[PDB]
Amino acid sequence: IVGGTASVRGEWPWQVTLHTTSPTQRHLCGGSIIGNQWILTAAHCFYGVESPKILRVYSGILNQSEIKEDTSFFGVQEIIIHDQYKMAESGYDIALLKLETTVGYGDSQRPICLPSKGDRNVIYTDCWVTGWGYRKLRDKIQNTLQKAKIPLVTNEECQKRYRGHKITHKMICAGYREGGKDACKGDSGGPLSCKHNEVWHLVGITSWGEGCAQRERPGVYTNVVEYVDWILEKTQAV
Ligand SMILES: COC(=O)Nc1ccc(-c2[nH]c([C@H](Cc3ccccc3)NC(=O)CCc3cc(Cl)ccc3-n3cnnn3)nc2Cl)cc1
Repeated sequence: IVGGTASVRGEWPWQVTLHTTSPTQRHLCGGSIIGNQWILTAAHCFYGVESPKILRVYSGILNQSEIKEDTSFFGVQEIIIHDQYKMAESGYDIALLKLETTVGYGDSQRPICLPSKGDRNVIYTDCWVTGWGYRKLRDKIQNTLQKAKIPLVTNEECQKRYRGHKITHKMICAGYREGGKDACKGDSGGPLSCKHNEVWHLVGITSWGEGCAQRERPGVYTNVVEYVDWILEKTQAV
């Protein structure tokens, strides 16, 4: 996160850190708890990931230093990538992790509500991007989960900012015209959380951008509302 500040423990209890074990253990991507055995994240995070056996999901984490070999985690039973996904820049940048065991909800780990189909017409004015990602293009993973409040940008305005790309309605953009606050390397797959009527909703999934927090380059997010039926298809399978 560029231009963000330290989160307070328990502030974003749906935020997870997805680690890879191969070749060595490290943070890979962000994710959000959406159900007791479900993590919603970005499809691009799994480039070259050949098995869910190398993945570890850590919930209830503020600082990466809380993670040692004796720290409990959730194993991943299955990686579900949207079957239309080719690359982040073309959309369908969404994946589900089905956990081997059930998350016990509490003040440190709980789910974020998915947006409602009716909420496609609501205007979100209180949106935040969170993660352990870089504070600039050449940096390192941060110990403390960072947060940054970012304004949502219309599809028309985002398309003007990305000439040569096709910004679809399955993407949602966020950023200040002057830059300064955005997601960066290591934040992808994490949430873009918006508060509306005292309830937080998972509005976006950190996906892609041209550099980090650059002037007139909003961050591009998977527009979660456009995938509610796909999420329910995969999570509510009979
Ligand atoms: C010790 O552990 C580590 O150092 N772990 C570590 C884990 C992941 C990364 C990392 N993550 C990303 C991954 C893409 C990816 C995933 C998984 C594997 C490989 C690539 N991108 C991101 O997190 C941010 C993409 C992005 C979104 C938005 Cl909304 C706005 C701007 C951008 N950026 C553009 N240019 N940079 N950031 N790029 C890098 Cl580099 C870097 C370091």
